[PDB]
Amino acid sequence: LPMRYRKLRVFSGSAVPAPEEESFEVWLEQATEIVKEWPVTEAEKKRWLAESLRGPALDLMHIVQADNPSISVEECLEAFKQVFGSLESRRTAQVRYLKTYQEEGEKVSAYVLRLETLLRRAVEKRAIPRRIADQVRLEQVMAGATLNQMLWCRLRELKDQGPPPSFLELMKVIREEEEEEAS
Amino acid sequence: LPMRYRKLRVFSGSAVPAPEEESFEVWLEQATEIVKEWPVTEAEKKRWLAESLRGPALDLMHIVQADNPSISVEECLEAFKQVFGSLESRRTAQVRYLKTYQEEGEKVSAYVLRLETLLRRAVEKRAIPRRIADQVRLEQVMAGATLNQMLWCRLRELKDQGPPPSFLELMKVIREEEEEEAS
Repeated sequence: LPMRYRKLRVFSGSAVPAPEEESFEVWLEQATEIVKEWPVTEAEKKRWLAESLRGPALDLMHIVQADNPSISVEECLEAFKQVFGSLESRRTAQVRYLKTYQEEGEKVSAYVLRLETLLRRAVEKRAIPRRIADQVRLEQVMAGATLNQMLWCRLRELKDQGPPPSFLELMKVIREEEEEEAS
Repeated sequence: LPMRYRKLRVFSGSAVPAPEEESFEVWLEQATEIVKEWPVTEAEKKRWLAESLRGPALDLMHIVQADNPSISVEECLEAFKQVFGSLESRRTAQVRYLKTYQEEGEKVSAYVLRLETLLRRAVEKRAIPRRIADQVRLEQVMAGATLNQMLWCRLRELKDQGPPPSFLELMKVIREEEEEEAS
């Protein structure tokens, strides 16, 4: 049998959130689900929507409704996106990707996962053409990582051995090299 | 009457040249002229070509000829390009442009000229699409320059007033703002 009901994800909109809160992009997934999918009455949608909000973000929702009583939940979410959503230039998406380097004590397979989230944003905002993202991924790994020289021998084969690797192919080759023998 | 004959441009190939020498890209203009245009005999071409070389660069020319006596001047310049020419990735052209900021005591019209040489290299090497170079120029000037706020008011009109400006249009608007009144 399906286990315990799952708690709502949550969001404050604060300049420094609590470590249990989500990104706006993820709270907006839960909110889009509640709006589009749930078989529920409007005031019960609105009480489930309201129950997820904290911080400053809870405080906007009342102001917007009082000034327009005809507001649907589909319209109220459009006001919520303007105040708490995100604005970022093409140049900022591009510069924020290319500046990313491996940290102290971070593993190479941890770095290559962290770096892949930034490459998707830069391809959405048309900063990088989708035609060349697999070449741009390999060039940035060899630029930013602290590769051991047996790993260096393999990545230099992938650079030359036909087309550039996919994400899961590159991630496999890295994992085979990360393992150490005990003493 | 046309004035005194003009001295040959010159090139050493050294890791630090004398301040009178040119870039390889400019010595190669003079060499391409001598090869393609001058109405001269081969050994006299080769003595004019040789007379322009110094440093290490003078020393290669003999080695290459001894190993292949059939070598034309058109073929000998192809060997010269391999040893002294330039190699640069797409990613290095892009990163070397976007990192460029105004210096201590440099004027804004001096900065916008210095920055335009780097934008041409990045469009040759296909790092930046030629379709968008006029937008990319204005975004980098507002990022890198130390604009006074009356200049800031005008560049923010150009950003919104239809298409982005050309090089000489932007250079005119900057020059009108740089001038000061005496006391």
